Amino acid sequence: SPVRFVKETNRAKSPTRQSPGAAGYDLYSAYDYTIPPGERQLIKTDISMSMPKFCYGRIAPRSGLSLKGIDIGGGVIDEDYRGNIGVILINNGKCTFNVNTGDRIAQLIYQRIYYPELEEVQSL
Amino acid sequence: NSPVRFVKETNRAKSPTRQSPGAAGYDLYSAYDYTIPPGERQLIKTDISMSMPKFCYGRIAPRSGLSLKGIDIGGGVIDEDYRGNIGVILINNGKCTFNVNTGDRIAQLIYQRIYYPELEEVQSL
Amino acid sequence: SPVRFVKETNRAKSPTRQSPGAAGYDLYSAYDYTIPPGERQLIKTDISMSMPKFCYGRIAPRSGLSLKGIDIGGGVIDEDYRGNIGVILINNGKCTFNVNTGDRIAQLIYQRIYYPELEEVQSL
Ligand SMILES: O=c1ccn([C@H]2C[C@H](O)[C@@H](COP(=O)(O)OP(=O)(O)O)O2)c(=O)[nH]1
Ligand SMILES: O=c1ccn([C@H]2C[C@H](O)[C@@H](COP(=O)(O)OP(=O)(O)O)O2)c(=O)[nH]1
Ligand SMILES: O=c1ccn([C@H]2C[C@H](O)[C@@H](COP(=O)(O)OP(=O)(O)O)O2)c(=O)[nH]1
Ligand SMILES: [Cl-]
Ligand SMILES: [Mg+2]
Repeated sequence: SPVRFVKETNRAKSPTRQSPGAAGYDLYSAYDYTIPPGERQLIKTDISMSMPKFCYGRIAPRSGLSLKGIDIGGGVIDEDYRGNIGVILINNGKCTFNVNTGDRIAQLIYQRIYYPELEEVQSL
Repeated sequence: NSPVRFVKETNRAKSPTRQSPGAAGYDLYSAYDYTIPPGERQLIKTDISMSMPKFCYGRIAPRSGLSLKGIDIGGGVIDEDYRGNIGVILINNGKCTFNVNTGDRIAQLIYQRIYYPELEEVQSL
Repeated sequence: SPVRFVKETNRAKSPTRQSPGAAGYDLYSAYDYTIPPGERQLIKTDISMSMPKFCYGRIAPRSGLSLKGIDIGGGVIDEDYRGNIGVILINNGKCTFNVNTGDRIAQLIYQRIYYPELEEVQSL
């Protein structure tokens, strides 16, 4: 029951998985960007996916980048999202951060979730 | 399986809603009026408490639109046994003042499935 | 499956849950640290684990610390990570943040995940 994906352009890199115990799948920039210190930038992957059921894709940080002051904004890829998967990279470092086409920028993690019906009660 | 029971602590609370059947989270709304200056954070009251589902926690997750504006989320771990008012730590990492009005959607609650394994201390792995 | 864990030094403290309904197992600093405002620090726990299957450990924030402007960077502990677990504390407060050996600094949540196959298609 694979996750089907589409490359919007030929600049997209098929998300990679390196080991059996990796949390997710590597995501790559499809374009060149420059992020000044204290600013953030939406990074296009040019990948779209028909996501698994009862799951969401978490855009989660890479460890090396996190140590360089690069943090992740937003990051909730809904199961019903069929659009371009974007990575919001936040530069909380002191220097400019460059993003080149084909650079690893994040990992996508398919996180199992629950969809309960909610009902209001008088007390818990 | 069974419904998640919640309580509106005041008439200002708004029921957490999922925008679509393929949406990850349930909308959380501000129950009060706030101003958040740049470089600051604010505990936003939802006035909602809930009896959380088993083997799960509620993640307070960011909205995409607010994240692009510089609004990030602090904390965010709503324990299964938490019975108090759910609060949202909104961080203003934008350049300008961020206004929060009553009824504004500020975050999304994701019911994330988890494990509670027993931990055993060994000498080698 | 029980999670097997190792203390690298006697400075390490066993991760525990504060209650039967707590999401996270508390993580503690095994050393003294000082984090300036607007800076981050990788914190050693001196704890290694054989992580459970179809899971990753999320380094998640403590709530009181988050109110003080202490955030978590990185924080993805892969299922096949067998090394020292490090917490990246980001001091987004206005004053210096002190970490003393033994201080509770984060919580580890064992988050259930999916490892699906990926297949490229022309259209979803
Ligand atoms: O970092 C992110 C966050 C979200 N999305 C996508 C997936 C998600 O399903 C959609 C959310 O868009 P929206 O309709 O603007 O929702 P919101 O109300 O959260 O802004 O955008 C991304 O690609 N990257
Ligand atoms: O952003 C947050 C973070 C936490 N909490 C609530 C839910 C959670 O179950 C409780 C945790 O409180 P604690 O265990 O007393 O604090 P700490 O995390 O510092 O141990 O506070 C919120 O409402 N919003
Ligand atoms: O806050 C963190 C983040 C990561 N790691 C560990 C666990 C993870 O499995 C490993 C990943 O390191 P990497 O793969 O070498 O770095 P990157 O993610 O940049 O490829 O480092 C930590 O201990 N703490
Ligand atoms: Cl998460
Ligand atoms: Mg606690």
